[PDB]
Amino acid sequence: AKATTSVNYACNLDKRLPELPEGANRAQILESTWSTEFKVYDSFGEAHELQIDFARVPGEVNAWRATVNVDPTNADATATRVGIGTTDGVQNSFIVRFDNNGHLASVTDTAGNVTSPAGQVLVQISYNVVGANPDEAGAPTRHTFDVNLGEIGTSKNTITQFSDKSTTKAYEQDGYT
Repeated sequence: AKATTSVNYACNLDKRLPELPEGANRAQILESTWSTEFKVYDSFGEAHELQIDFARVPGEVNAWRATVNVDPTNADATATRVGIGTTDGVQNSFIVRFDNNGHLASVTDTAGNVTSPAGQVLVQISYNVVGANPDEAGAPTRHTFDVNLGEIGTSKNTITQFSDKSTTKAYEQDGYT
């Protein structure tokens, strides 16, 4: 068995889900949310479910907050963190923004770190491996990998916001049980 180091992931987020005003209530936000899940694998032979909830941002067009949790039924314990170029100083969500043609434009983590204006977009993920010994520095053992969301401004194998069904269009990675 062997650990996920990188996930090639892409989805379409249905542009037809209503845009949200700043004051939107919980149910309006849920109507404009699409959730998905895929597996990642730690270094010790265990598959973990990674859940992403993509919800439109109230008061901003063409912008979705993706909230990520590994082991979503034990999410406090895994303390999932997501960031651009880091997993320090961040929580577990990022805002993905699309241009006016529905193509990926930017990703920003909760510390405000943002993707370069062009190129491939990698989101760093880390989470506590529950039940594991700490590392040799005594720090809790964490599984760190990246998620490649595709190439800014392009559709192929890249997250998009088209007026079509929300769906996964790419998932492949290098870990296994």
